[PDB]
Amino acid sequence: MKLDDLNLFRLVVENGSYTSTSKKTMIPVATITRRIQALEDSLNLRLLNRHARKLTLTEAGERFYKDCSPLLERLASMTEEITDECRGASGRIRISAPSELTKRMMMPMFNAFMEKYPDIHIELMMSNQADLDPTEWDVIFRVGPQRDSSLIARKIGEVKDILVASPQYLSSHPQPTHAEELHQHQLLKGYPLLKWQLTNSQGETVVNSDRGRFQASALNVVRSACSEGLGITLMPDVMLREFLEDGSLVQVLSDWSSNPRDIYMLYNHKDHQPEKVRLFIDFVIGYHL
Amino acid sequence: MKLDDLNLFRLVVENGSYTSTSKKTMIPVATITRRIQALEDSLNLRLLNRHRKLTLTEAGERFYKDCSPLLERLASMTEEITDECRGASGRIRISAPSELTKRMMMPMFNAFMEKYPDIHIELMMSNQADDLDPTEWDVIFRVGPQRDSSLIARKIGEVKDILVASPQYLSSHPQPTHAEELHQHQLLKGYPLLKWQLTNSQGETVVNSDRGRFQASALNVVRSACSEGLGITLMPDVMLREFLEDGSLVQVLSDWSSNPRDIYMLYNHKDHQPEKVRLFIDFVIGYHL
Amino acid sequence: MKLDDLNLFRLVVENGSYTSTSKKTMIPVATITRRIQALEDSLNLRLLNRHARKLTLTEAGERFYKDCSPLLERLASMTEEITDECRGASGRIRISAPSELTKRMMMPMFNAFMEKYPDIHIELMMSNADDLDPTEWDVIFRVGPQRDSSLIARKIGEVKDILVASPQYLSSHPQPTHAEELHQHQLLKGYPLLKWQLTNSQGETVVNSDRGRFQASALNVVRSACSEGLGITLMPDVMLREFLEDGSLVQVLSDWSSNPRDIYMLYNHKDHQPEKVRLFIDFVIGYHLQ
Amino acid sequence: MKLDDLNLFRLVVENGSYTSTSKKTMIPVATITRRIQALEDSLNLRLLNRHARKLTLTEAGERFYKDCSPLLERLASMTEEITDECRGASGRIRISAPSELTKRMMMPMFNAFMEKYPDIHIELMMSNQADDLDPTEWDVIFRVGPQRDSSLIARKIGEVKDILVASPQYLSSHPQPTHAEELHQHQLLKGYPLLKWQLTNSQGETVVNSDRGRFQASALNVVRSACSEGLGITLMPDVMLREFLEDGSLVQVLSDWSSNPRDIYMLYNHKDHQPEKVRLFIDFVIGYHL
Repeated sequence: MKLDDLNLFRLVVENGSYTSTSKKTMIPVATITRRIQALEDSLNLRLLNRHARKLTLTEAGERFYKDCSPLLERLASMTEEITDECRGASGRIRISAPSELTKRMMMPMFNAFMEKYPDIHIELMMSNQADLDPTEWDVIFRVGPQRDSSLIARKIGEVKDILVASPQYLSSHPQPTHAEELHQHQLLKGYPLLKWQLTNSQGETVVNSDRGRFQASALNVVRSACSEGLGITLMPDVMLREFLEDGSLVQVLSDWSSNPRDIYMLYNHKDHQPEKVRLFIDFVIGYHL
Repeated sequence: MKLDDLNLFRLVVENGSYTSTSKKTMIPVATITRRIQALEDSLNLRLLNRHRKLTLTEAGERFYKDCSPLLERLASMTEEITDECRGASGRIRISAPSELTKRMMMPMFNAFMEKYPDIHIELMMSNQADDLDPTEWDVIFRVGPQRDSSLIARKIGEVKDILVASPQYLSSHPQPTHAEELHQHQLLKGYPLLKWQLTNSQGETVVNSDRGRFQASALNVVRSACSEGLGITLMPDVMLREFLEDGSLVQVLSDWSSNPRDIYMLYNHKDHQPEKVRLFIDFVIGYHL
Repeated sequence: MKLDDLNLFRLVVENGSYTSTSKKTMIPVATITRRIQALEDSLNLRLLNRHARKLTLTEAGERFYKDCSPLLERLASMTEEITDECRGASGRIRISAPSELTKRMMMPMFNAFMEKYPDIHIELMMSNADDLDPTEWDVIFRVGPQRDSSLIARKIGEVKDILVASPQYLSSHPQPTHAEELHQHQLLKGYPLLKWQLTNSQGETVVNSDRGRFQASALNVVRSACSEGLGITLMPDVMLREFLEDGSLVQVLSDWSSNPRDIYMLYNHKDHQPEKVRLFIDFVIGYHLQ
Repeated sequence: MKLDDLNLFRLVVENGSYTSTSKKTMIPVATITRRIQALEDSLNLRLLNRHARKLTLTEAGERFYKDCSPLLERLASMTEEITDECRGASGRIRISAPSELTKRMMMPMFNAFMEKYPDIHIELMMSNQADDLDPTEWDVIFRVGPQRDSSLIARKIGEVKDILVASPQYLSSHPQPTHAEELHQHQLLKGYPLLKWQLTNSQGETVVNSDRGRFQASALNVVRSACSEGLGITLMPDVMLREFLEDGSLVQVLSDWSSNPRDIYMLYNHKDHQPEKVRLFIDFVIGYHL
């Protein structure tokens, strides 16, 4: 009344806010705003209290969400169950990937898939660590060690993290020969490489947990700070090729190795996988890197 | 999905055809066509043959088998909730100032409840909010503004704080002429009236900050102490009506006034307000004092 | 600095709100805002984050509280136990009491005390559960058990709760002849008497947890509603006495009885204890009430 | 309280007289006399014989000084110690900035700041939803669009124009759109927050595109790469595009159709009530402007 406005209302409640819902459903905030307002205007009832930060349900809001959500869910669930069996070389694949590395590793592959399959659309959702329920997703990309899960997992690669510094910084601060000396250096750390675990040739492991001169939630900005000679950082070698090439960044502590992090493609057990998802999985497999 | 289109597909299967369904729903046949077509588009699946007796495809039979029952419960369920939620009967949550309510609000509340025996009231009282979160209340009564929300604010009354004492106290204690002489008297003070800021006829403003012989977190007990001739207090005019009229308490320093305090009513626009709350709001508005 | 401003800052933090601190310190929210602002202006540092109704502590705030709080506490405790021994029998007694029954029951006694001991002043706070720092109070009155704590406890009375309604109401609603029939009546309930537990002489107990036609956080406004013939309520007999007297309210199901609620006086053990506090305790123990 | 009068009392004892205390603290002799008496009146006790003409403490006086003065002393040393650390030009600061724009628009500045101040460390967090964050967790907040109002001081540091781009290769097989309305016939690549496209021409006509793109992402970056791969048209900040137009990997289309420009704000509490640590950052940004 309308059912889809009511179902959009359900989504808003589960994601906590309009912006959060927009990011997860890929629906513009302006459209969510409008449809929720239309619903309230049809009911003559305010379902949500909007004053930030927290969105809260009115008495009517609680009543609708409590009673109607279960059925709405079973409906969306039952529909998917049918569309998953039917067809087809068309549709939209919903993908979750780690915020970092997707740009330089995944996108080339994703772009290639959309070229081979112009009728298959992609909704890419990137969240760092993501911690998220697998069932709201067609395919999941994770980095590093995992645990059941029990989803179908396949190693599609691995990333090697190395320590680097600009020559400008190194001329000022003589480079360390032991990982323990890092405490005497300006360190630059970006998520999720905040806790450095390094092992050398003698089987000696040192763990650096310093907060660093510069700590960021993403690695690109840290990489930048490093180029400007603000200290030493730990970064995926794949992000360093260009700078190692031109020598603006140089590797340090080469005897000290950080354990390579495996790249995984995860997906749900179905026995009935939609053609769109089957096509995607097999494409990623045959793809290199 | 849309769900409303899936629901339309249901009514169509029930009624027997577009025209049949168009007559019962007043939905233009061409509309039903467009919307059923957009549904088959989203699914990339043909649900029924639009070519003359309408027949459901294997996918059509599937969708109607599983979804129709849920669509139906949901349809009646949403009907029931709205009927109750915007109905006149039901419980109402109200916040009012403690200590001033019994004398001012209760007659208004009692009258309301008598007029509307099916509307029930839950009344929380506080001297401290102000602070409390509005999303938990249908209507809020407070002293002074605001501060500051989207809540519609209506000034429905005012209180005038006056100084009183018993004939007995004034027998052994010479009545004060100037408010500065309050320093030589036994003062009875109660929250929220602790800092006495008194202005007289000539514009002279004196402030009494003395802790006072007796201090309570509520005025009503400070009132009894005053009747026992224990000293002078500052209290709302309405709480003193009878005692002033029976002689128990006599007013002093009548020319020394504090700033009047307005009583406001707070609520969200009646537009999207349940009939329960609308009736209470209007009743209060149509009420004297 | 001022040091009193700092101490107030501490008091605010420990309560975790401006409003809360206002009713607890007998200082208006406005004066509190003024002084906290003064403190931050003299420091040129922001201690609290206010705009957010949560009221958080900033880096500087966290630091000032952590390091100065212990000294402030010891200081306030020290100047207390110095003016305790050197002074007397004058001074102020901080008293905690229930909002429910104080006015009707304690005030006559409290008034009599202040009349007998003019130089002894009283700071009285009615409790909603603080809950509940004993060392902040000179004397504490509560209703019911137990708690129990390390406090010294004297039972000084009790209250019996009865069911009443106006003749007007009973005229159109014949009084109930069994506790169970309350489910069929308009009920008016006030804190802390929302859950009615009634017992007859035959051992039978019935519990009424109905939300009620009218539910309030205090009993006085409920009494008012009951007088307008709005229904049946459960209330301390001491608050109903003169209304039973004039027949404006009438008891029903005296057949059934609610558990009497004990009234206690609680105080921290100390020797020799401040003279002002001995006088009060002694006065109460020998005082005639219900 | 008043702790400050008690503290003044302490000073007097240590100085030996009102006048030597006035000379020390610059507080007028009449003021000292008035505040000491005011203290004595709140205690109803005498601490001093000011007429003695030679410092003489009462029994209460000796008691208060001996037990309290040491506490006051540590309190003064401590508040001075703490305000000294908050006025230090070092320490860590928490900064929040926009997901996509920080790298392009603000990192050069942050880098420059850290070079200038090696003892000030930066904790940087990027997010898409500037309204969903708690301002009390951050020293400085950079965000797109005006602040969901708070007590923060706001400062516009820049802005971004969102333009439409495609790769030359995409245009090889897809003739360029000459009207924003023709976008429905093209492949669109969209990324939050730019999902609903609202475009206005030089005549004030506004067209809105809410189509679901063949590719949609939670961030604009990966959208750019898809555009470079020739997968369609996208709407993106010019600051994220300029260098790709310049290297020839992208071209602008429908340039006469402008999108509502978005301002970059810098939010902070109050430069005065801020620890030197954070004030140096705010002033650095303000004058930078290089």
